[PDB]
Amino acid sequence: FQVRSFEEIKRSGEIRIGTEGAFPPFNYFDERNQLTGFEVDLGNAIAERLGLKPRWIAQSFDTLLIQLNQGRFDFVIASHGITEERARAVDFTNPHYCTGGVIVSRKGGPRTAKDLQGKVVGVQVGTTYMEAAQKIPGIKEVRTYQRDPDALQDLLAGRIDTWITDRFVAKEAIKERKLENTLQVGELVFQERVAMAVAKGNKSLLDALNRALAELMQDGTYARISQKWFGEDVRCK
Ligand SMILES: NCCSC[C@H](N)C(=O)O
Repeated sequence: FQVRSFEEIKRSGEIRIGTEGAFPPFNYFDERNQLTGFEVDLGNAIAERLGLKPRWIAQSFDTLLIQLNQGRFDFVIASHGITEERARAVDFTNPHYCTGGVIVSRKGGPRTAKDLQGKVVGVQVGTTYMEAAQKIPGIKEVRTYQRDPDALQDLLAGRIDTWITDRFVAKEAIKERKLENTLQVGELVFQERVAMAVAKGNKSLLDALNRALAELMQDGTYARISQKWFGEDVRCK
């Protein structure tokens, strides 16, 4: 536990990276129990460009920014949307992708924010999806989940009417589980820029991560990794 500058991380030869591991296809443990996903490939490429061995630490999502500030990891890459409140708490890099939150229901279920009046909505705790659900008037209940996939299970089970989540995670879950005929993606409720985070005031590491990200976007690495995971370039445009 310590906030380490880039020079300090450099000499140790290793960088500790905090992530969640329950958010496919961004960061998740695969079927042979190895951490992977778009963010893991990116985090690895960044570490490699900076000459560092990555050490990944997977923790509950809602704990990540707090533990980062306590120095448990040097940076976090775990699909954090930039918000006013979070940007005070931690220092965000330039965004490593752009996305938005979407309504997903069973077929015939709610499609828009207006449709959610009198409805039960499922969201992951500590997320921008939760924050957004709290601002939509007339929702009967906002059920909170430790892990986003547990909200999807409850939607499939009929225990919630609607799951609010990331558009790429919704799209992939439907493909993966062959749910094209059971779920429908509704309105895009908000857009967000998603970024890596450093402990507040760690401007040394912040500069290094920004530099490596910009270098990956220029040299083709970012494109290759985005194409691998999404078949398209998901950078902020
Ligand atoms: N690894 C799980 C992260 S889900 C993050 C969501 N976009 C948010 O910004 O709250």
